[PDB]
Amino acid sequence: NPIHDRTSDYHKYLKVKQGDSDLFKLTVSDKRYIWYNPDPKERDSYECGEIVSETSDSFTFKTVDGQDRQVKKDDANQRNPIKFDGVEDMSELSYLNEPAVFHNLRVRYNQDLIYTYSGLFLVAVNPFKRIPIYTQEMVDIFKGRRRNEVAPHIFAISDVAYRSMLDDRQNQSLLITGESGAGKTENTKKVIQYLASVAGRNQGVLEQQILQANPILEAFGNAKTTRNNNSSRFGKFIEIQFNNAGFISGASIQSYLLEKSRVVFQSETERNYHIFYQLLAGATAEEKKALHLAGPESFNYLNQSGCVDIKGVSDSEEFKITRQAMDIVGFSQEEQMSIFKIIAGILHLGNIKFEKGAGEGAVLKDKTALNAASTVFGVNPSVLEKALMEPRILAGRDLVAQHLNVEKSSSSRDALVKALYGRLFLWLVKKINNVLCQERKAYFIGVLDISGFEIFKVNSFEQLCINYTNEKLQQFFNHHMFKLEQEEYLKEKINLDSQATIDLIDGRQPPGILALLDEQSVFPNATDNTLITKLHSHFSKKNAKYEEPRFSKTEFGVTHYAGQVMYEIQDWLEKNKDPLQQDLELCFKDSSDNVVTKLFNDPNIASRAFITVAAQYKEQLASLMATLETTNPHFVRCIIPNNKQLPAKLEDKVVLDQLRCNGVLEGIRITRKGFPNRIIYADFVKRYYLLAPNVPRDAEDSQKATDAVLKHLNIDPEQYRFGITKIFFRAGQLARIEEARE
Ligand SMILES: [Mg+2]
Repeated sequence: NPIHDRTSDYHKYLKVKQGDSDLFKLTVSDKRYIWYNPDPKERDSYECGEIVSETSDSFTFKTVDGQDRQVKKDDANQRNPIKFDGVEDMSELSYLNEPAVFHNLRVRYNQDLIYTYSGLFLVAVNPFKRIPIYTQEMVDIFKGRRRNEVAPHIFAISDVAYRSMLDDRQNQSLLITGESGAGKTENTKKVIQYLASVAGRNQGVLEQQILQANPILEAFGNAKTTRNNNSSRFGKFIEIQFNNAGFISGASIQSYLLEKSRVVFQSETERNYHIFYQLLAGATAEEKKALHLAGPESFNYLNQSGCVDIKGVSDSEEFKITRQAMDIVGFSQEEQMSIFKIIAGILHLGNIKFEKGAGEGAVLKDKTALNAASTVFGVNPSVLEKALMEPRILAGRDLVAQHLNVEKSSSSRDALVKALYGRLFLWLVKKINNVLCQERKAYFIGVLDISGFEIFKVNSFEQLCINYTNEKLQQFFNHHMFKLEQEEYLKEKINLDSQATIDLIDGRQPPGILALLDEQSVFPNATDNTLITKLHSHFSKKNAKYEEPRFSKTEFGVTHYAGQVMYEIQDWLEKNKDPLQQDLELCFKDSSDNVVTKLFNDPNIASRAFITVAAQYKEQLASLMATLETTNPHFVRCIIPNNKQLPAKLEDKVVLDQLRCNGVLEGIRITRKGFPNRIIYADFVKRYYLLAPNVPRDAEDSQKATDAVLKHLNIDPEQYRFGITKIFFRAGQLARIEEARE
């Protein structure tokens, strides 16, 4: 019994190590501390100062160096008594100021305890090393245990959700968000691993197919970035389907915002999508030859970042893994071949060199790349050729071929590549769903694995999109926390800005940012300047959450939940329409490839609806929210410990900033205001009995006993509330209590 076996790995890796004794006395201490900023400039950097004296309204303390400093009781960040160091839930803390929250998290992380609850949230901090807590034996310990009966773990919230589903006969959701590198994907895979074990059968085909879908999507959707070697370049909502009996019966995946741009360009040190590298590494000498493949260095779309390999990863071996997953899900070798051929053609398309200066219109002298690409796509090179540099364009009733220059030509080519790529991804997702997805499903548990708020040096359309989704999600949480808190107070018999940001973005009348973008999108000749001027015109000094910059002519600010975000408007018009020359659709529509034809002939893949990329985004987000609203949700906040991808380096600034953005500190702020500590009567007595010359450690009349102690200590009754089963304490009270003499 691992949970009770102090020698188990359960104990070792998931719990604060327990010694012989539990006795209150052990933690007795005379010292009182405060959390302060040694450098008022650096507000997330604190140090602990021992309070030396006080006055009626201030405290005086001793800094790190022996420097006396003084502070206002009302501004003091008291440090919780040592007993509170390491608790499994931040809600168990008596003083809930920020530094206190950070400290508890750090104490845990220093013992490699990466999971901690904060009220409704599970906080998960990437340790940047592999903790062996996800084995099958680990899976087994969580089975059917209540939140309160086992240590914090992704498995634990996954079991709670599964039991809630079976118990309440209600669909569930797990929202796993945070920064790139935080471990969202990793935890999402633990959730699926867990559910397939606790609810799978014949332990099975279905289960292996479900498990095998990820690997497929990661290869086409993930890439090495400067922040994560296996970054998810798309967001996802996975629906895990169960029958009335609680057995897994299916799955469906919805994908969002794939970064198609990466296909054609990658920043220094970054890589293109894994798959490109997998193919080249792993294709068979005979496959290479038939696909006209070479090394990556020979491909414009793969030889620009300087990086083509990932430390400790075998593209060849992963390829194996990827083809294997495909086999298992059920992709026919033929299908597999066309996939690779599409990957191939894309690489060929990127190798096309456009030349000019004949006229002012582009040409192709060498036609090797083109032929290469046409061959693999199964399209007519001459048609491809014309469609690239001489697309026929509607100007009046006049349908006329325009000779584009090398640039436009190049950009068009890039558009083609992006379309193929995104359409292929979409088709792979549908293919997967077909195999996995249930028409008739009884229940589901869905997992969202998407980033939280994004605030980079440069914020663009995709950033607004993701932050727009995050305002919606933060508002969902806030509505939820609010219902739950009330219920609680109710069961124990104890006595917005979101909307405004949301409206500025998605409002229809008056029109918000996306509506004005859609409007401009209809005018072929609109520009970045017309757009941004229109935005400023409607919101500058007119909408409280918008800000026109003092100098930049190309950006605008939005006050988000997480703070102000500055956006740059370049290419939004283009991003919004995501254009592709009709002649290009025509060309490929004739492909002789059984997969390619689908990318262009199926209106479900080839087209958005004519609705804009913003309108589609807004639509998909609303459906998503509609689905979530039907579930009982569970929130996991994944946090990166620093920006360097290193273990054992938990950076206060880095962390605190995330806690600020993701809603964890707000929640505590709100919680701290009422009765943050709610404890089961017996639990209380068991620990504090010895503070009153009355009480029996054990005692049927636990509430009475509680009242004994309280009374004995002369506690201010405004400080607590007797609930039906727990005693409710205001912030700080419990700390003073812990501090009482036996
Ligand atoms: Mg990820």
